[PDB]
Amino acid sequence: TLKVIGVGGGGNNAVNRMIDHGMNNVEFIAINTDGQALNLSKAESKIQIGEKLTRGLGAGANPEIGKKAAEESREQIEDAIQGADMVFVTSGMGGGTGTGAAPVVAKIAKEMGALTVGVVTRPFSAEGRKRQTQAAAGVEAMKAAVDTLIVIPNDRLLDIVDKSTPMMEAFKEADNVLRQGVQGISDLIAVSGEVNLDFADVKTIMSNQGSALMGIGVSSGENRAVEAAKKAISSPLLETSIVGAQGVLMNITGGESLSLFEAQEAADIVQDAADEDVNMIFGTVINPELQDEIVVTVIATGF
Amino acid sequence: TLKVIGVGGGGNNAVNRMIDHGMNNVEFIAINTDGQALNLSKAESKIQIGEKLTRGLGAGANPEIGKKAAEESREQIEDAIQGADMVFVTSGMGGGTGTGAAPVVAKIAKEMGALTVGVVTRPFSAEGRKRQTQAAAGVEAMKAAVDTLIVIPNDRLLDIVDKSTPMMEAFKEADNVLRQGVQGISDLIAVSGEVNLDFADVKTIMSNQGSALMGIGVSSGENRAVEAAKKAISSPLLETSIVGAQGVLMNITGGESLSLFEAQEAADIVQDAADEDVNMIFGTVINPELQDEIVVTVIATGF
Ligand SMILES: Nc1nc2c(ncn2[C@@H]2O[C@H](COP(=O)(O)OP(=O)(O)OP(=O)(O)O)[C@@H](O)[C@H]2O)c(=O)[nH]1
Ligand SMILES: Nc1nc2c(ncn2[C@@H]2O[C@H](COP(=O)(O)OP(=O)(O)OP(=O)(O)O)[C@@H](O)[C@H]2O)c(=O)[nH]1
Ligand SMILES: [Mg+2]
Ligand SMILES: [Mg+2]
Repeated sequence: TLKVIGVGGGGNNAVNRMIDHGMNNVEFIAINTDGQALNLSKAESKIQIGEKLTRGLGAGANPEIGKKAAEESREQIEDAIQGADMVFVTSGMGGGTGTGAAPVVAKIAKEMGALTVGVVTRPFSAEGRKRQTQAAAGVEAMKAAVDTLIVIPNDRLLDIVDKSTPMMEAFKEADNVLRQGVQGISDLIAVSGEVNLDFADVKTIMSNQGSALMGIGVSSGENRAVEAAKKAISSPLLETSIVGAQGVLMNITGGESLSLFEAQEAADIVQDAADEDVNMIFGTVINPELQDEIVVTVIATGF
Repeated sequence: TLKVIGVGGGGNNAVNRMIDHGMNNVEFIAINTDGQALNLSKAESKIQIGEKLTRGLGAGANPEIGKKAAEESREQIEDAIQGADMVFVTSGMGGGTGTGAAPVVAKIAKEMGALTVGVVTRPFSAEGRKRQTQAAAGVEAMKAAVDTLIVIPNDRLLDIVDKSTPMMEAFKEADNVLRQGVQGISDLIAVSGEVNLDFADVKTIMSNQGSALMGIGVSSGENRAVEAAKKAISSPLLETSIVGAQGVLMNITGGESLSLFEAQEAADIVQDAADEDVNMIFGTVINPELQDEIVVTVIATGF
C-alpha cells in the first residue's frame, strides 16, 4: 500500500535506518548507482540505474548523470512502483545520483497515480557552495514533481535534535561530557608506565588556580587536525575566554593512523589562541577503536 | 594513583558511563545516599553516607542534609582516598546529596594532600529556580575547596554536543530525522487492518499542496502531553510558520501508559496554534518499547 524509495547514497542509509528501527507494513526499495553501496542496503528491492554511464561506479556529483541514468531505467522503476497508493522518495540533495534521479523517480510514480511525497534534506553549508547550489536546483525540480515536499535543512538540524531529545537522553549526554573531561586528563598524565608525561608539570598547571573552562572538538576526514582543533576552541566555554588563559592542558586522541605531525598542528593552533605567557603542555593518545576520527579536548586555567 | 568519586545520583551515573566506555588505570568510587541506587552502581568502591539521617533513602533535595551526612561518615571517606595523588569529585549540582557532600568530600581529599579537581554540572534552567540557586551555592562552596573546578552549565550543553559531533554521526542524526518524518505518516494512515483512519482524509491534506514543514517533540514525565506538543510547535521549521498552515497532520506515539485524554490535549495544542480554517486530522499509536516517553510529530501544509 505504501512504498518508500531511497535514491542515492544517503537515501539508502536513511532507508537502512528505517529498517533497523522497528518499522512494519511498508515496502522498501533502494535505488542507487554505486554497485557496492547497493550490496550494503538491507532493502528487499534493489535497483541499479545507469550502469552504461557509470559501470557500477558513483554518479560523480554530476546531477545531469543522475537525470539520464534514471531515464535509461524507466522500465525497472515503474515495475517497483506497481500497486502503490502512496510513495515516499527519500534522498539527500546536493549529490549527483539523488539530486537528478529523485525528481525523475517522483514524476514516474506521480504520473502512475500514486500519492507522491518527497522527503529530502539540504546539505550542510560546510559541504561547499556547489553542493548547496545543486541541492537548490534539485529541490526546485522536486517541488515541481511531487504532491508535497518536506525540506530538512541540515544547518538547522541541531535544533531539531534538541526538541526531539527527552530529558532522560539529555542527562546521558551530560554524563558523556563529564566522562570526556575527566578522561581527557587522566589518559594524559597517569599513563601506565612505558613512556609518557609526568606530574610536576600538571601540578603547576592546576594547583590553586580556581575556575577552569573546557572545550571538546571531534572531527574526521582530510583536514581533520585543523578542524578538530578549531571545533574545540569555539566551544561555548572557550570561544570567548581562552585568550586570557595562563595555563592550557590539551589532550589529542585519535585512531591508529593519527600522525605525530597532526598532533603538533592542533597543538600549535590552541597554543596561538591562548595568552602570550601561556604555560601549555600536551600529549597524544592512540585509541584504535576510533577508526579515523580524532577527539581534541582542551582544559584552560588561570584568568 | 588517580581516584574519581561520583557523589550523588547523577554523579554515580556519570561514573557508570566512565566504566561502560573503556576506561583503564583509574579507581572508581561511588558515594550516594540512595541505598537502591548504590546497588545499581558498577563502581568497585561503594560508600553510603548518612544512613542515620536518611535510613537509606534519598537526601530529599536538601543540601544541608548532604553536608552533615558526609560529615557523619568522615571516617569511611578518608579510607577510600588513601594512596591517591589526584582525585576527581564528579557531581551534579542542584540536588541534596551532591550539592552538600561534594564540597565536603573535596575538602577531605584536599587536606589529605591529593590534587583535588571538581568536575560538576549546573542544572537545566527548566529544572526550576530552587535547583539552580542550590547549585550556585554549591559551586561557590566547591570553588573554595578544590584546586581547580570545571563547571558545565547544562543550558549550553547543546553546543558542546555539536562541536563534539563528527560528520559521520551528524548524518546518522539526519537519517533518524528522515525516518521520523516518514514513519510519522505511515504509522498513522496505513495501519494494518483492525480500526484506524482512512485515505481520503489524508488525500485532501497533501494532494498538490507543495512545500511542507515538519516538527518533532519528545517529552516524558508528569506533564508530558503539553510539553511534547510545545516542543514540536517550537521546532525551527514550524515555530514561525505554522500560523499560516491550512492543513495539519499530527502523529502522537507513546508507550503503554499513553492515555487517550493525553492525546486530545496535545491535539488541541497544535490545533490552536494553526490557522482558524485549518483542516487537522490526527491519530494515536501505541509503541510499547517506549517506556513512558511520547513522540509528537506534526506535518504542516498549505501556505
Ligand atoms: N540522511 C543522510 N544524508 C546524507 C548522508 N550522507 C550524505 N548525506 C547528504 O547527502 C548529500 C549528497 O550525498 P549522497 O546522497 O551520498 O550523494 P549521492 O548522489 O548518493 O552520491 P553520487 O552518486 O556520487 O552523487 C550530501 O551533501 C549530504 O549532505 C547520510 O548518510 N544520511
Ligand atoms: N550528568 C548527569 N547529571 C544528572 C543526571 N541526573 C540528574 N542530573 C543533574 O543533577 C542535578 C541533581 O540531581 P542528582 O545528582 O540526582 O541529585 P542527588 O543529590 O544525587 O539526589 P538527592 O540525594 O535526592 O538530592 C539535577 O538538577 C540534574 O541537572 C544524570 O543522570 N547525569
Ligand atoms: Mg554515494
Ligand atoms: Mg538520587
